[PDB]
Amino acid sequence: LPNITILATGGTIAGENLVNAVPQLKDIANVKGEQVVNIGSQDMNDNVWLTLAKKINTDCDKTDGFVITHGTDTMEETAYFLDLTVKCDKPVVMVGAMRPSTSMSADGPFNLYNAVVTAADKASANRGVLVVMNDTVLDGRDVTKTNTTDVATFKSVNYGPLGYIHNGKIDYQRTPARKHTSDTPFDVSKLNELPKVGIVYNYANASDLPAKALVDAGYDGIVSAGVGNGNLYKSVFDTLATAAKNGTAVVRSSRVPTGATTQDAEVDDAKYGFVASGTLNPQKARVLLQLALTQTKDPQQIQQIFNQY
Amino acid sequence: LPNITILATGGTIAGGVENLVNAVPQLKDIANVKGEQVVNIGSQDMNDNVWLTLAKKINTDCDKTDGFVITHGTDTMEETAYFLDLTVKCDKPVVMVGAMRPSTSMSADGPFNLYNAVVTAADKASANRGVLVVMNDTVLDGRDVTKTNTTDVATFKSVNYGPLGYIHNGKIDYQRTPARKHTSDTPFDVSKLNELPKVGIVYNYANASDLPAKALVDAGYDGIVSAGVGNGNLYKSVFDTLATAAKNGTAVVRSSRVPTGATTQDAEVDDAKYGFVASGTLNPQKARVLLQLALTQTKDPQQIQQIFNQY
Amino acid sequence: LPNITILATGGTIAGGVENLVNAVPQLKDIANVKGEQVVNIGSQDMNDNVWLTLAKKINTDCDKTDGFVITHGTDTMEETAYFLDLTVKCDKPVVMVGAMRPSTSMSADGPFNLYNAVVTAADKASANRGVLVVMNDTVLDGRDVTKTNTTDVATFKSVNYGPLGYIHNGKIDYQRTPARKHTSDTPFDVSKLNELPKVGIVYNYANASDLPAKALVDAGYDGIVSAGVGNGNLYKSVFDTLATAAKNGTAVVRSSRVPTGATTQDAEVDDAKYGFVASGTLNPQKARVLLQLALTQTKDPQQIQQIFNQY
Amino acid sequence: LPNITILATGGTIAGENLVNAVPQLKDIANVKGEQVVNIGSQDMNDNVWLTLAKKINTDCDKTDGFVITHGTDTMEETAYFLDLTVKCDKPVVMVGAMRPSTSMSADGPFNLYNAVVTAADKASANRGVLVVMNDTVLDGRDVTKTNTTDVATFKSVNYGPLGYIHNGKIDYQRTPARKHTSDTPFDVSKLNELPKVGIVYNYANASDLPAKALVDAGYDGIVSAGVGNGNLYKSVFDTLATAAKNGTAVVRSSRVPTGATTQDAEVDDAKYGFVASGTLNPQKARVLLQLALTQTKDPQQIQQIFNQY
Repeated sequence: LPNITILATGGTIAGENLVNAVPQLKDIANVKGEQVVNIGSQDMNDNVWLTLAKKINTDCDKTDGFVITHGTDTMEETAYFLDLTVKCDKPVVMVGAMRPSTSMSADGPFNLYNAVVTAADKASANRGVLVVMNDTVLDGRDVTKTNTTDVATFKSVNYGPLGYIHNGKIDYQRTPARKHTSDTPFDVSKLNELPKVGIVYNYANASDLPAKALVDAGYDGIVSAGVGNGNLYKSVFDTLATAAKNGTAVVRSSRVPTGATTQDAEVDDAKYGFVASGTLNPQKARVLLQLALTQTKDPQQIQQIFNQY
Repeated sequence: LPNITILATGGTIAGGVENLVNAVPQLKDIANVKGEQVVNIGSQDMNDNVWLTLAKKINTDCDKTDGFVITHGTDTMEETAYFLDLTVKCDKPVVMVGAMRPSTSMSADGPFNLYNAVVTAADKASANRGVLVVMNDTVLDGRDVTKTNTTDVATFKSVNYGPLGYIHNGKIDYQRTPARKHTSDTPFDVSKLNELPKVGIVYNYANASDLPAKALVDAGYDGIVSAGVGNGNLYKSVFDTLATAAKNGTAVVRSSRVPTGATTQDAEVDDAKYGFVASGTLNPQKARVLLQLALTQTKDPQQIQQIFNQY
Repeated sequence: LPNITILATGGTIAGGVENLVNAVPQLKDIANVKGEQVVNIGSQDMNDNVWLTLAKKINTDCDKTDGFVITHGTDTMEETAYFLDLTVKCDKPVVMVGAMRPSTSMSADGPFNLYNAVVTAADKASANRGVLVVMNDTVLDGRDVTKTNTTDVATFKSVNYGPLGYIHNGKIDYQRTPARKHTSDTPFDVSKLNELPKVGIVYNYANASDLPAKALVDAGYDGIVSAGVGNGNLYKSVFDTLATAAKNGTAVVRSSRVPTGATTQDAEVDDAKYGFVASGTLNPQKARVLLQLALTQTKDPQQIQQIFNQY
Repeated sequence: LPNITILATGGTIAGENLVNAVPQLKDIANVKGEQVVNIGSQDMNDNVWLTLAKKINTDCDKTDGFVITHGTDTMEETAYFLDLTVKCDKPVVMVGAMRPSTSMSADGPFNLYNAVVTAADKASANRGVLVVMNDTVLDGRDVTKTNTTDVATFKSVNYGPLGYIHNGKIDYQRTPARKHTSDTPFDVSKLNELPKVGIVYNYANASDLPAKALVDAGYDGIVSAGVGNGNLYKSVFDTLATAAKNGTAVVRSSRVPTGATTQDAEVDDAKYGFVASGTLNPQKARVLLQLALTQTKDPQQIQQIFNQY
């Protein structure tokens, strides 16, 4: 049976003695566990992302597959960052739990089994970094937390899941078209920090003060959580238009939960030097802007990255 | 037929210039329609002054007509409808309507949208249901309704509690009504008010900077709404700034960036400890609306929290 | 604490044998729970006799307890809840609950589901809302609720009008109530009844055979529900058989195979011409329920149509 | 500009003078139209399906792409049948309209443009037969009518869309994994009828009489619209179990709108000689059972077809 390595970033999701908390694991894989860090995923950050990507890239030859236990609140961010930076061609399957392991009908035990199932399936390779939640296999790019409490909260709300899991078997009927893992230029192996990218929210009577404080602090890039198709309130627009011209990378995304922020529709991106996020929501667009800045600062080149990854 | 007043806030959503009665001629089958332009703005530039203008105007002219319809851009229609859901005291229907396609485009949605919005505003059964949004054959309550997709004509959905009724052939089969107190049944009164408490929104995400939150406390904002992660949780740096702010006067409301579901009281964050308010199903721009109006009522977090549980 | 009665119709949905009080021990924090097995069947074998048993039992024992909870298989829980939504005359809460995972499996959902179903049945605020289904932290009205996915623990959704409230930490934030008349407010009375009118369902699709519909008219069925296509439209052969049937006594209800949305009156099919009834948002198995009970009230299509517009 | 051939099966959806009903078509393609038949799609049937597949296969060399105007009520059935029987490698794009062409804010004009856009995109080839509705590109297998009146009713409810259409451009991020068009054995070129397959509905107190009438009439195959994961009411089960043994092909699908009817879960398919429909809903499962019967009658061989197509 396959060797699967579970990497923990926080508290347990089942019951390392995960094999005894969920004993059916041993029937389908030889499982070992390492505790890379122990934090709540709302405090997730750049430092954790780099050592995770380094650890998976380094240990790729020792194992057949990676399962990562992670909190749910930012799992969709870490999955996309790894989706872009992992160079290992074995499956990397992220999993968490919407109910705590010691509460009634806890979801983590079965989620973990299914995560392991997915990570040991030979059909799972070459589909990029995955998230396995509620009997479903979702790609790291599009998967997002959809509901604040529901066990079924994780959905790929724009293009759908890759496969459903029934009785330890996976019917895979899709694979992500955007370039992932190996197909990307991004290499973080020797980086110790990551370009500073903040996110500002748009609303009625919106303040430019948040955007201005990131401009003042010399942030390399800003992501706008626009309204509608990536639209900005006039104050925020002016502040970010100014900032664009003097070298800040500005990416128009949207607060709207589904749908692309499209190029040349509402906003002359070419005129102002902006970048349209596509279907990347603000926190997802941040992850790609961070990595884009490490290869080029040119707004047209970043846009092409946003259309390719 | 009933008398219905159209209040435009921007460009026209139906073509073929405030006089939409020629653009959708079958409006005269259902109502006697008159129109005024109150402002003319892209909704992405919506603001407190427009909000106060709409509410005072509806409250004053209530006796003059049987119902209103407000044409509004879609980017922020969800914030305006909830603002009005809480300030309008006219018992008559107030239906907001927009268009996800330009009025000059193929299969422009505005003409049928406005038609259905007049149906709704003239329907006898549309009363006491609060301020409404009518889009794509659907009647939506002003609280729960939100813009779900960046481009889709079906974007507007009441994602937590569902719609109030569907509209087929100019008739509505209502089957729900918002149980939260609205319009008349609130204490919020803007009739003598000229400005609104300053309330900003801050986003949470991995490696989130405290700078945006600091700047709004440094500017002396009266409230801050957090677009938290998960069940309204907060990144470390942002937690520290907002916990400070909460004790030194600022009213902090914990909402969530997640598009559906409640931010509940003391799920994990101890709200009573830090003096926080949980928003419930109110997303960050919805929560800003109610906090703004609550701040005109009180400054104490425990009674702002009662307001978020009632309205 | 309130007294709550569990009525089981099949296997146990929570383990660790009618006595579920040991399987979910925290039930004693919220209610005093007693249980009876009334039948023991896989829900795929649900039938009129079980339905009449449940309704008479609830109606007779109403005085004996403060609320019921019914454990039921998920395959047909949506038909039983709507049947009871129309026949139960007990004013007290009736909450149905099931499990999409076997009780012996990893992350079995039954134990927390039953817990939440007792919360709901004991909640004072759960009254007069009609017969309920509680699944996956959600309270759903008995009319609109349907099984949406073959396997998902979140399968049960009120797909046309949304849920009534969400359940967090044993409290419910109700925000809607079904406006359609239910329970006490109906005329349907099964207290003296021993059987139900025979009502079958027939499917529509391209190149559909008339044979299934013919066989139920040949068997003398009292009603036939059509799972039409689109807005309750009918394949040619099936149209002809059912139009014949409608005039020669048989009551035909046009519903739709499409999982959401109303089959409306005279969208395209001239219902008054052929003597048809349109089902509204009632899917084919929901429509069978109401037609069955309407046939015990009357046989005339125009007044069956009023019933489909009221209940 | 590409040559696109519009094939009409019923009434117009815009306004052959479709070029003058929607004049923006001429800017993006050279369009001609033929009226293959004129019926309401609720009366759609086997005869129409065969001549359509024959016509598309025959005329494949004359044009660059096919657009088919079709009623909405059965569009999801015809799209999957063609998805399995078209041998032409140019795009075949089905489109209809949820609002009539002469009513306010009619959807057919813009749907038709987008259908033409999709049919002329070189990126659309090799994705099987498509359905284009409400700015979305959906694969013929999974696409289904979701709502009785909504313009947005057509959704791929299990695996998601292939791409979204904005301003005449398509971001394709998925392609169907199941075998389609050329990759299938099915060839209808010389067939003049198709094996008889009926569908029976399951519910509480369900009658076996419908199933029995199709058994009596010697139907080659039955599709069960089960309850839950493909479950049958005891009468229907017995009738179909008997029928299975004496040569009828029985396929367990489900009335439930999303989710697979999976093998060996609720029902011993091997014991009774049944076939599990997977994610094919009853009307979709009928289309594959019809075509499966033309290559083999063996329940195990049909099951493998249901796992491959």
